[PDB]
Amino acid sequence: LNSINTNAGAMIALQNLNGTNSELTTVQQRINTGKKIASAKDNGAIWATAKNQ
Amino acid sequence: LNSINTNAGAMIALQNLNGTNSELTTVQQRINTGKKIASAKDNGAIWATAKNQ
Repeated sequence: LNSINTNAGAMIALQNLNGTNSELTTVQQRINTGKKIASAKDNGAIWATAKNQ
Repeated sequence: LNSINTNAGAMIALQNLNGTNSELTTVQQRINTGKKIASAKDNGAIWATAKNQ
């Protein structure tokens, strides 16, 4: 299919790039705080345990 | 037959030329629109499915 209107391969490469940027942003946060769970979004149970403790 | 009032062979050649011209126009639409089904005139069911999707 030599489509002129649609290009699924660029879509696949873009979603893969977005996932790579997500992991890189996670590592950037993880280096900033120096903490594996910097907030409740990281994992709420151990986060609340650490807060009360 | 040498009938001066009529020439059926030119009529048949004109019919063939008209069919070749109509095929050239539909290919012209396929080239500029970039789609094999760009309107309801082409195929209405798949076109309506494409519009809804």
